[PDB]
Amino acid sequence: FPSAVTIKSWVDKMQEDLVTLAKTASGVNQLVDIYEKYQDLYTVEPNNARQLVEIAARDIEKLLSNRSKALVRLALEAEKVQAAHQWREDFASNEVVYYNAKDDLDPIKPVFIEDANFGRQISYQHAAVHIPTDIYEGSTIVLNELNWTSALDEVFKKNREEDPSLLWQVFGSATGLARYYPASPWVDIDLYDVRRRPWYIQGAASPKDMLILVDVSGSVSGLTLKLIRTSVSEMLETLSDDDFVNVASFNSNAQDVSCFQHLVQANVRNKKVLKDAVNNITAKGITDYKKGFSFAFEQLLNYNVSRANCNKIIMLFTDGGEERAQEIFNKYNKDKKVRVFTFSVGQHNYDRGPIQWMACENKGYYYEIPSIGAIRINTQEYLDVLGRPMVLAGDKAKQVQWTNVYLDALELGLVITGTLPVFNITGQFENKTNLKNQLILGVMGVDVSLEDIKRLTPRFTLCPNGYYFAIDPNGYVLLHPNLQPKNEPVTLDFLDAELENDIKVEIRNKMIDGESGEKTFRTLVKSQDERYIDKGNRTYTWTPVNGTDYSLALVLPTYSFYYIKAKLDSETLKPDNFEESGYTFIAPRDYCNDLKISDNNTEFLLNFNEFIDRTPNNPSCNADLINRVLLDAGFTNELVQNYWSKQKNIKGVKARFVVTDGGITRVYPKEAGENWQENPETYEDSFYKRSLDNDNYVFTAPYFNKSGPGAYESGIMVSKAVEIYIQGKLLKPAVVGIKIDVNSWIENFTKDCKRNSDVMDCVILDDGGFLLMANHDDYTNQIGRFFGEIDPSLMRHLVNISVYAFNKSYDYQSVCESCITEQTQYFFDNDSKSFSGVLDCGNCSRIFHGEKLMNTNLIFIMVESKGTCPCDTRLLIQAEQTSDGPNPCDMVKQPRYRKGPDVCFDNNVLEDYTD
Ligand SMILES: *[C@@H]1O[C@H](CO)[C@@H](O[C@@H]2O[C@H](CO)[C@@H](O)[C@H](O)[C@H]2NC(C)=O)[C@H](O)[C@H]1NC(C)=O
Ligand SMILES: *[C@@H]1O[C@H](CO)[C@@H](O)[C@H](O)[C@H]1NC(C)=O
Ligand SMILES: *[C@@H]1O[C@H](CO)[C@@H](O)[C@H](O)[C@H]1NC(C)=O
Ligand SMILES: *[C@@H]1O[C@H](CO)[C@@H](O)[C@H](O)[C@H]1NC(C)=O
Ligand SMILES: *[C@@H]1O[C@H](CO)[C@@H](O)[C@H](O)[C@H]1NC(C)=O
Repeated sequence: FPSAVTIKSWVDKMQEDLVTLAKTASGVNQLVDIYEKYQDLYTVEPNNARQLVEIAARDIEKLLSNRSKALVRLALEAEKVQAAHQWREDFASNEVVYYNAKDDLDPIKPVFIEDANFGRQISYQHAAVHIPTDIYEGSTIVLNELNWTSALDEVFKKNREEDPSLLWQVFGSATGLARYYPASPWVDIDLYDVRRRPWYIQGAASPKDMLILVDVSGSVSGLTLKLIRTSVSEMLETLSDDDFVNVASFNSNAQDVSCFQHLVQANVRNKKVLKDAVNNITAKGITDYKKGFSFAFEQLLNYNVSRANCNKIIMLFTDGGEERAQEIFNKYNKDKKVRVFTFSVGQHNYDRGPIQWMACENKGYYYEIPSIGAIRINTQEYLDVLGRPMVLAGDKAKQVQWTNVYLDALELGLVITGTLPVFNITGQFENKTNLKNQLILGVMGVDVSLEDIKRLTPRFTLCPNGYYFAIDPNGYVLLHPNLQPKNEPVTLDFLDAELENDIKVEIRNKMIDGESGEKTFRTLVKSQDERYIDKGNRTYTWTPVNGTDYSLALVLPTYSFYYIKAKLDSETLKPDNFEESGYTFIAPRDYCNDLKISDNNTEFLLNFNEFIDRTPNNPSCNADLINRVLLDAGFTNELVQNYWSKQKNIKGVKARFVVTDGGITRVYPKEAGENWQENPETYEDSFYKRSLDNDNYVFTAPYFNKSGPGAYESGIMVSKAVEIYIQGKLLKPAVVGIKIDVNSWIENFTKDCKRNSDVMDCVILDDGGFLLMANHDDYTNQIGRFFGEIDPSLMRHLVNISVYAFNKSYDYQSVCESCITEQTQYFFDNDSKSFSGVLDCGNCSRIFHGEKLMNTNLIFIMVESKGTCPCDTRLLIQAEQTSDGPNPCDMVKQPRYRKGPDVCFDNNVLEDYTD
């Protein structure tokens, strides 16, 4: 094995060659020199974090003022209209006419004029009614609703006309009947119950400490167990994240069905765990209600755990019996703080008297489930039963509640919904009320798209590493870069998108209560692509949103504290000029409302240049965005004309490129244009951000086993961010790039580590353990894969000796047959350039010396061949591994710190609760 000095000399020579070639061919010096030479065409302006967060908070509060005023208006007029309703029965003569969606033209037929802000056909003349497929059409229980909701369309018209930015307006009733205003055909045996939706549920009840008990007696084993499992699973589905639920089973003794021994939050992971636990249940023993309910009661009074002190409930899943257990209820529940809802599931002939008495005495309700199908309807009922204190609150239940981000029904994007319920309370001066008013007519809601929220968020004046994020008092994120749809509400915690520490949890527990401040901390950050980790200083500025429960914050790496502007060409952005200017891509952003994104990019180029070409004033068009993009295109053209033209063809350099802020890309030769595979949006490509954060050269490895050839003829991507100093103040405008022919690198790698023999291994890796160069001539075919997938022993020993530190993220968005993805990414932790040791699997030992490449992220390892002694502990894989995330059995006993809503309505003295 060669000496350490020889390996150091080889590393120095290789790193000098690579660095020099990348620097000379990419042309960082010329670009930065141009940027520092003009100082005229651009303006550097401060990006005030606290000011921006305040402006965004007030703006979003105003948009919520819009969408709450609309809702109070619609609800008030709904109450007024139904209050003075005849309840016409004989609708034979009075044929009511309405526009039913999802219908067919086989014997209203609107022209269906398509407008912006909606992807599909809309008609503002009429409103569209959605009814569940299972429920029946025109009858004595739907036609009345279809009549008295015919006056809601006027309010819809008025609301839209007074505010043209409204997205959607819906009203949900006790029998479905979603009447949504911008009448659009439905999806295209579709299942959608309006009452079975988070926005319906969150408005129709209060945050509840639900408990579940299941009758698991051996005598009722069979189909009843399956019905119980499916019913309780659908119950858990009904539970939102504002409620705490736990399931226990009792058979002469009560025990937890799962690893949880207390009330846990009803989030997706816990809900799945409870569902799986109940699905694993089996029936054995004799029933004893007393000890079951007792246990449920100290679980209710279990104040040692996290709870929303609000709306305590028991939900018993029984069949029938002759045991009322008066004394058990009397001992624990004398003031009657706990509701008890009991079920009679299955078809049997047991006595149901005590079962009904339990609900009757404890202010709960009793339900029967004779067969599959009635579970969906029966589940909605207890929520409306819980609304009795809420309906009797009067001028206190009038408070809109904003849902979390969830996918819209007609495929519009990420949206949240407002909620308000409608009552029949009327005539306060006489009070013929205190009646049927107990029940609600349903809930009505408006929608705001996350595109609308992000229109209030100007991200393009920041760096790609900066962004916005807002968090609700539960703890999840309302808006985040990593918040991406999968196709169910999307749920990302603040410490589930970013990387966890003590400072981030401290600030997520310091602004979730609704405080403000600033804090700069030194941590490690994550790249756009799930392959690399990085490190940098980020400052977080946060302020509460006074109008709502939300809390927004802003992030700034300490080089995007300032930004760039432009004070106050055509030939550059011409496809026919690509022969000399290179195959340009333009970033499909909202440059102008007149044009649209194309993704095509070629067409987008035609549209962009035809709009820019023709007076060029553009009276209804953006100003700063187009100005910056023009200036940046000028810069890219200047670079290509001055430097890249001089050396038309380099043996080792397959291509060159420069991506910038503004969205202009330049690949010098024509043939390399079709080799370009990445996103034209410069805020979306990973390497842009990675290079800005790393102060060294960044070698992006190509993908391995990717569809279509992209390794041999594409080359190796190298980058280095451009940093400028105007008046001693930092900014990171652009990054440059090169494609390195693999053949040239191979031929120059044979100068030391000669090939065609199996004696020693010479491989060059980067951050993340991706193979870039190898001598074996069979590893060089497979360039671009994770190095642990070919030599896992070496990577594991490298991890143990602490040259590669990894921490795993858990991303909950995946395509699987809502799996959790284990996101492993590696990086250098110990800033030690030299590393040596012996890799021994037993008697056989291999001497290795690993020396890092200076001013890059590459590592060269000089280890013996695998033929000397076989050793493979396990094939270590770095990819999106499908596996269970962190165990919730341990994270519920020390969960994330929550703040609950102070607004609750329960234990009302005026409450009737006759049933
Ligand atoms: C609030 O809603 C209920 C639901 O319809 C109304 O109950 C109806 O009351 C009328 C009174 O004449 C009866 O004719 C109907 O038969 C009732 N409905 C049902 C389903 O039986 C109630 O009247 C409403 N409250 C007010 C103040 O009108
Ligand atoms: C909110 O309401 C006002 C009053 O009509 C309206 O002009 C405004 O555009 C709405 N939206 C926002 C974001 O303020
Ligand atoms: C609803 O019923 C009333 C009778 O109270 C009738 O006059 C009215 O026209 C009906 N509405 C529609 C849309 O026809
Ligand atoms: C990130 O990696 C460091 C070093 O390996 C480790 O100390 C830290 O706990 C990791 N962070 C997370 C959130 O796992
Ligand atoms: C864009 O549309 C034009 C229309 O003629 C077509 O020629 C071109 O190939 C398209 N490019 C892409 C990438 O879709």
